[PDB]
Amino acid sequence: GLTEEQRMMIRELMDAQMKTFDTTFSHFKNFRLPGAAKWSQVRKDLCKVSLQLRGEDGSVWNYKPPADEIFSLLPHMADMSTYMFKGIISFAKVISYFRDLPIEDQISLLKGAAFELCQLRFNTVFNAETGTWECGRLSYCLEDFQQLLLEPMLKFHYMLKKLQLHEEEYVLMQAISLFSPDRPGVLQHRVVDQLQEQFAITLKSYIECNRPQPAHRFLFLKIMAMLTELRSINAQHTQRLLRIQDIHPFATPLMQELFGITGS
Ligand SMILES: CC1=CC[C@@]2(C)CC[C@@](O)(C(C)C)[C@@H]2[C@@H](OC(=O)c2ccc(O)cc2)C1
Repeated sequence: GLTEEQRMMIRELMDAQMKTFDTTFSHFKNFRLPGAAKWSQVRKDLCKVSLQLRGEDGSVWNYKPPADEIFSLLPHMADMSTYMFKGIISFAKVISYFRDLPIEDQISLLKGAAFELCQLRFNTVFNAETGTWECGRLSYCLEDFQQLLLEPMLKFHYMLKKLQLHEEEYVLMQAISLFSPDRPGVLQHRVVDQLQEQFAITLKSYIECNRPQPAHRFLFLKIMAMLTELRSINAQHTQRLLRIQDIHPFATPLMQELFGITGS
C-alpha cells in the first residue's frame, strides 16, 4: 500500500546501501592491531571485547585484552571507525535528497549522524545468540552477565536486534537519523525536517503494509524510540571520546574532521 513516491524512496535508499555497505568488510585492510580526576574519569570512560582474525588459509589469531595500558585498543578502533565513516559518507552522497542540500548542511548532518549510522550498520552484523559482531574475517566478541547489558550501547544492540527488522527498515532508520533537522549548524532546517517527516511516514507505511502480526504492533513507535536512545548514546559517547582524545590522542584525520578538531 505504498505510493509510487514511497516505493521510489525505498529503492534509492536500498540502492545506496547496496553500493556503499561492504558487508563482508573485504576492503578493510592495513589496520593497526594491539601490540588526575580526568585520568580517573577517562579510566571510567575506557571500560571489553576479544578480537578474532581468520586468515584466508584458515589460520586464526585471537586477542584477549588486559586489566587495570588501557590505550592499546584505540588505534585499531580508530581505523575501524574511519573505515565505517567512509562508507557512511559514501552512503549519503548517493542519496539524491542529500546531495541536493547545500554543502554546509551536508557536512552538518554527517557530523551529527555519522556515529549513529555506523552503529545501525553494526547491528546488522551483530549476533545476539553469541554476543559477537561478525565483520567478515574480523570478529568482536563480548567476554564473559545481566550486568553487561547495563552498558547502554550493548543494551541498544540487543534491543534493536530483537525487533527482527528488514533491510528496508534499517536503511529508513539510517535516513531518519541522517536527516535530523536539529543537528548543530543546520541551515535548511525546514527542508531537512520535511525530508525527515517523509522518511518516517514511508517507514510507518511500510510496517503497516508488510507486518500484520501481533508481535509487530507499535513497531514504528518502538523504532522511533530506539532512534531517540541512539542519539542520546551518540551524545554521551562523543563526550567520552573527546575526554580520551584530550589525554591520549588517537583520532584519525577523518574523525578529527567529523569532531570539528582543527589541529591547532
Ligand atoms: C571502534 C570499535 C570497534 C569495535 C566495535 C565496532 C564492535 C561493536 C561495537 O560497536 C560494540 C562494542 C558496541 C565496537 C565499538 O564500540 C563502540 O563504538 C561503543 C562501545 C560502547 C559504547 O558505550 C559506545 C560505543 C568500538
